[PDB]
Amino acid sequence: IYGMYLSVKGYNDKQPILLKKIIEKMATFEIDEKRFEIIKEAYMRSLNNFRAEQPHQHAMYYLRLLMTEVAWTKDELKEALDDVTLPRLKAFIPQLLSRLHIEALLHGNITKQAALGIMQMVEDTLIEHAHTKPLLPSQLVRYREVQLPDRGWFVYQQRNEVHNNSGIEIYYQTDMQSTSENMFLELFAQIISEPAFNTLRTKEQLGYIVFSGPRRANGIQGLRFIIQSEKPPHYLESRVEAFLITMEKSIEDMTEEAFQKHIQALAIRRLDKPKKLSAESAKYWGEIISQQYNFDRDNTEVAYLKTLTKEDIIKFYKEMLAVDAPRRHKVSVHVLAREMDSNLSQAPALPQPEVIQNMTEFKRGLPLFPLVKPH
Amino acid sequence: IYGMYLSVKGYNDKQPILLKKIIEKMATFEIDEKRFEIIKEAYMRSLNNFRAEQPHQHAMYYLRLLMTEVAWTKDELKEALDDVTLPRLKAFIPQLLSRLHIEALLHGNITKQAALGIMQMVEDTLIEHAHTKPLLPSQLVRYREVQLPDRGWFVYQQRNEVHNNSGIEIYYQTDMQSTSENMFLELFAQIISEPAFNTLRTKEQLGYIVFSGPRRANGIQGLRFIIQSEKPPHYLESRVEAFLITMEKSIEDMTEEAFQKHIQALAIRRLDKPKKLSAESAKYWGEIISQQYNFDRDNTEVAYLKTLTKEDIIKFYKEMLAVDAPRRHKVSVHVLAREMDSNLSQAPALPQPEVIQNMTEFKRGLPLFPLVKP
Repeated sequence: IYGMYLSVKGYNDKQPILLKKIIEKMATFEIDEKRFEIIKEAYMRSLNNFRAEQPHQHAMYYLRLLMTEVAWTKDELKEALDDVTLPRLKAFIPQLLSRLHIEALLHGNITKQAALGIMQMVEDTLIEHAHTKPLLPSQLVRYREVQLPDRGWFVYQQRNEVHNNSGIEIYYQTDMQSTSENMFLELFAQIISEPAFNTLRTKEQLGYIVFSGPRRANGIQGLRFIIQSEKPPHYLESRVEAFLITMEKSIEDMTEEAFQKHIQALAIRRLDKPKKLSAESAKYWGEIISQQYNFDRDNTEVAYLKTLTKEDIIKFYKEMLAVDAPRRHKVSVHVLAREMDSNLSQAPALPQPEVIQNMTEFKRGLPLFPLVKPH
Repeated sequence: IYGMYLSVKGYNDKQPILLKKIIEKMATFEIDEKRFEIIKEAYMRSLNNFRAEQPHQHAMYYLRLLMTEVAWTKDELKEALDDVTLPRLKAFIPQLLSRLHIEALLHGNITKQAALGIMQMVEDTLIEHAHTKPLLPSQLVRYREVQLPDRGWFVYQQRNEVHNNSGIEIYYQTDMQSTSENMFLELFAQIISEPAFNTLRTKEQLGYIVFSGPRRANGIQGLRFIIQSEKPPHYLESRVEAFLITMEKSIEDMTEEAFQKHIQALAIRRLDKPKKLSAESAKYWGEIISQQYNFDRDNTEVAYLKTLTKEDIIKFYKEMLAVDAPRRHKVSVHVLAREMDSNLSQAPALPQPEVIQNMTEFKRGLPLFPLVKP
């Protein structure tokens, strides 16, 4: 959504050669017509084939659409696809390349001089063949995430046309990333991690797919649940809310040490060393594309984690997650089975949800979060 | 910032003929090179000539940059101006016209059939000559306004290189437009309107230009002060703040009848009928471009206005404007004189402001308001 991504990996003996051919071809590309028609046809089919994705992929997709300032739907792209001609693409390519900014991570068995060399080879190739000039600092747009109002609940409902199963995703948006908000949310996810599998899947058989954990996008974060089931969504909702309350009660009732076990387990996971080159590359690249550049984040966050108490999580929960929390921000995506119509612990009363009819109106009527500050 | 604007006014006897020539030429324009070079050069100079504008024009301009999500500076435009060649423009024009949405207000001595006729003439001419197709509903971006944090004060400072006066603008952003917030702000502006001229100019002689009133942009609003002076900005700040306190005290102390006089006066001001065609057109166009479409807003708001009391305004002020207000949102633009360096009633102690070093960082680091619902 920001441009283009290129990654070359492997033995570096011949690596500058491959990279150089790619960039040369990138910047002077001439489209063969038969090939264009064929690949266009393939892309068209892949746009259509979305209706046959899994219910949970759908739920994630719609949540993505809902939460980003600007996001084009598969439908809009498909529709827009027919006005794509050979001339038009040929005209698009030089314009795309006329102004660029490049952010690169070069990591492995290479020297500083060789890195500078490679970088400068890329810059020079782009200048030579596409006449690229710099972009203005202010044109480096990042998109923000829709900021949900205190105490609101929104539902977005859609039908899966292929599968006779449902999917649900439930998102409790918390706030901007920072040391403490991150370890609170992560600790909570850690604590509820195994109880959720054992209750929601093994005992209650809510579905084959049952997932829970942190969601992070556009510098904001929160708690998400993804489930795929034969049972209808409103029931799934009620079971997740009941689970959440059982969980708060369980966190209140638990001893200091079980709590410290959760801390120690989250801690080892977070401080866990990359075991091969490309995993370390992945971590740093993650720090870079999000523009947070927090390369020492694991130690900071773990150090802070060890400081945390039962109290902290209890009040976090009371502020942000409980059904009557002063800052609850809940959005739910319901993907209905083709056919569905529109003992156990006690499910709490939920407010009347607001049903979202139109994404643009929904977005227009809400604030946007800041972007996260670098380091 | 949204595209292009066309207004044709006058006797309607021949108006569709002029209109048809304009749009047909719009959609089939062929650029003469000499003209391009000449006009480009003129534009370059006009971009440069901003440095010689008045200090208060500068202050308004920078506040505009600060408060809008997206805004290109005159400097950035100037820089970007050099990559404009004949080929690039020739290619740009058909592309600009390739996808459009048109919102029109036709108002005057014309029939519905004639309106549909004119609209359809425009559409067909554009289709014929520029191959225009419709824009997608989702591509109708409006820009939002930066939402300032509770209790903050930010200052942005710049120097005017030409004029040996300073200018300041102070903006107290309140919240989104709605009937009550609007009449609170408007009543307050109305009440403080003349005391401010008489105190800050006539008595204290802070400068020739002294202005106050509602600022409305991008569906958001607030209270603004604009001043141009020989006096240094920090002093202007302290004097405006002292004035605001004088005003609160004065509003507390005033009688029921004086209060109703202010109400009645705001009421008359708001209910003033446009006296000629183009003023009514301007009013409707204002209702349309903001996409609020509140055509009967004047009556709703005046009716509601008559209901308000001293108490309400005192607590509004206490909530949004006072120095220790829980929801103060203050931004200031300081334009220093070329030469300038970087009793009276009692000015309150003010906090240390946060100095904006770079507009983009400032914007990136704050939330954005919603757009107003239609």
